[PDB]
Amino acid sequence: GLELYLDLLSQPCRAVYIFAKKNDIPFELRIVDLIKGQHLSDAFAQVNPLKKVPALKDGDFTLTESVAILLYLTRKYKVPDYWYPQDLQARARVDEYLAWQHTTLRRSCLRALWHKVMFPVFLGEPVSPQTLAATLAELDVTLQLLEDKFLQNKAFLTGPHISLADLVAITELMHPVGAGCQVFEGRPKLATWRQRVEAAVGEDLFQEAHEVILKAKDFPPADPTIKQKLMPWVLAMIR
Amino acid sequence: GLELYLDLLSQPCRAVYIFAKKNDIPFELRIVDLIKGQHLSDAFAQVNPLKKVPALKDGDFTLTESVAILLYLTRKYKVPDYWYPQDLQARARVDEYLAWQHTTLRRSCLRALWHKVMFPVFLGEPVSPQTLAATLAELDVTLQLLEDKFLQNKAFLTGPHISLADLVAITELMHPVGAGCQVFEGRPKLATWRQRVEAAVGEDLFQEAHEVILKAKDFPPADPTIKQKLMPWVLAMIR
Repeated sequence: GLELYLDLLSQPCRAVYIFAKKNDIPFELRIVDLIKGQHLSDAFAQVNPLKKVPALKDGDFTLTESVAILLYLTRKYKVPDYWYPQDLQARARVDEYLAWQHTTLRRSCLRALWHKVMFPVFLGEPVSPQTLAATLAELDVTLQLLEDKFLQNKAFLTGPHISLADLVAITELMHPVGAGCQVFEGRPKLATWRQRVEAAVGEDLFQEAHEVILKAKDFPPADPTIKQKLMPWVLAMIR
Repeated sequence: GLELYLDLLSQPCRAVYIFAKKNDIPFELRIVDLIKGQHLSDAFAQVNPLKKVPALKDGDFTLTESVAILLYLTRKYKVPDYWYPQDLQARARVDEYLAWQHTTLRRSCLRALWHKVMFPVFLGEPVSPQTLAATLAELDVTLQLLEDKFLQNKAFLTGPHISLADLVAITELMHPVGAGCQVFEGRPKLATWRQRVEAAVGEDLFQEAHEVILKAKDFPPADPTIKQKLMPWVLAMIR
């Protein structure tokens, strides 16, 4: 039937996983261990030639990109309208966030995890303090935008109920949280939003989805061969 | 009524312009001259605080992001369904391409134009040959992905008919074409696809839309006032 190729270390994977689980969508979970380079293997290259997760397989149909996967699952499984409302402007707000985040918040949250923790600790690659300072500053800018452009004075990013947008944003923000960054500290509007999102998703599910990213800082350092395999994947990922 | 804030120098703005004109969507065109720093003006900041184009205004409704604007116009104006097909897997292919391009082809095409032409010519800022070589090599890799992942031996990127995906892709590719890159030379499958796309869009409209980018190489160099204004925008954009 439906197979989802995921690693909960990955931000887009957590969004897909939460969404499928919350909506009781049946699927076979296929774990792709990123830390062990399983996405770079010949076996996975058969599933997804792009060598990235998440990937969906629905019979002979294969799909990549978390945004595409989320919208496909929304439509195919007739999930509640609140995820992607029928009103054209409400729907557009979800589309706008989903488009905006690719080059902004997704990038800043990823760079925060890698520059602060995963490079120096896991890959044994020191990061220059100038690079880390620029990364943390950029994260601050993107968090301010999250508040000023999207959330504003609303309960959620696009209106009074959770939507796909909130699911993508929250799993992004958990990346710097795993890195030990001061994300929700000093931002009470984001902190209260997080609690509302966790409630809407289910606290146990939210926690389950985030177990791996919260222990990333404690991964054993990669062997030379794994480091060699992963470097180009990491560098393309963050740019 | 509907207002579209656009500069045809911009890749996403061309996609939006072509889509609206092809579909005979009535709108008021508001030119925002990027090269004059108009997007950084106090006036435009009132339209779009993010200071980017394209932007859409429909009364009290404002919308950013080309992907969100294209989908909104598709829905509001009841355009022919081929642009965003009803079949769920076909629609998913359009979503997959639209998600993918943000961090890949969009970025390579932008960097190509800037490193090859707009920095040295317009901004009077030499680019090292090593930098340009890396940028053009990266464009080459991304064009191979476009062929291997999306087009393959199909007529169009997502199936037998044009969709929003092809419109976004072709407008992106015209950036390096304007820069004098060999995009379609050496790639016959892309060359034939380009002809099918121009035919589907309308050749007059296609040429009209690309007037500005095809003469970017002849832009008079920015004066010191304009250059100081634009530089931080430029740097953030190609990063």
